[PDB]
Amino acid sequence: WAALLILMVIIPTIGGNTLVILAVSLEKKLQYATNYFLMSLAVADLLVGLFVMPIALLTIMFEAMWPLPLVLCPAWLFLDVLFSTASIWHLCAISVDRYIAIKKPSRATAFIKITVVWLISIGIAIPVPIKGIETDVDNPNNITCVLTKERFGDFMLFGSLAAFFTPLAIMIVTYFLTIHAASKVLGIVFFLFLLMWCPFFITNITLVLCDSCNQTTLQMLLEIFVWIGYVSSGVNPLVYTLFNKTFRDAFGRY
Ligand SMILES: CCN(CC)C(=O)[C@@H]1C=C2c3cccc4[nH]cc(c34)C[C@H]2N(C)C1
Ligand SMILES: *[C@@H]1O[C@H](CO)[C@@H](O)[C@H](O)[C@H]1NC(C)=O
Repeated sequence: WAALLILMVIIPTIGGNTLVILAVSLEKKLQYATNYFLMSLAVADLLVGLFVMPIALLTIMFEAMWPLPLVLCPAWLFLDVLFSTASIWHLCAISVDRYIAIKKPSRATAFIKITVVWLISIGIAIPVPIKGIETDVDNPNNITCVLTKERFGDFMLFGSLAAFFTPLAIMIVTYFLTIHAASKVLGIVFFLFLLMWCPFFITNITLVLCDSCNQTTLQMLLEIFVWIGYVSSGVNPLVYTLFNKTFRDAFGRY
């Protein structure tokens, strides 16, 4: 069925990230500090594909029924917010980097940047576990693990504003600023991949701010769009790494 095709699309997500990290770790001619930041995208996307996606596939297979203990329901959601957000902000840093380069003419700076990005992601993700889910029964086989509008109403709005629209505005500004000052074929196409997450957040804000909209109608659209988001997140690092020819030569070696 569709599950086989979905699994055949998940396998590349694990494959590409491990290929990228193997390319970085194996060779020494690609050891410049800017690749250390790409390592963060590689590991984040690898973790997403390894953990989040299979749970979603089983949630599709077993109809809205949790196949795991109750305690795991919040934690999974926490991870679903921790890694995905961590991806998006990373892209923003790349834009900033290019800006600095355009106005330019060490390892510590890269480590500081990575740490700051990850702390921002943790801060955004940490509201979820502390305020847990609410259910009428204690049996995991009778419940559905979905964030509700009533329990999380302000969190969804502010998390969508912080995680998506702020970095989006930052890059929209920095692109024009760079143009008012290799850089074109890459940035234009590598930032349009972000667009593939916009429909999820637009629909989420619509659900937050509409009191006369059919919730059931919007829920199916959200479920459809979330998978497109995962596809974009998984495909971005391979698309980036294939641009260089040294990476293409290295990949075939092992
Ligand atoms: C289809 C249902 N699911 C999965 C259970 C979601 O809607 C997830 C909810 C997310 C979410 C909500 C609210 C704020 C947010 N910031 C960052 C994310 C986020 C990530 C985002 N993940 C990717 C999908
Ligand atoms: C609730 O879980 C029990 C498990 O014993 C199952 O038999 C029952 O059909 C479930 N109720 C539903 C799915 O409405």
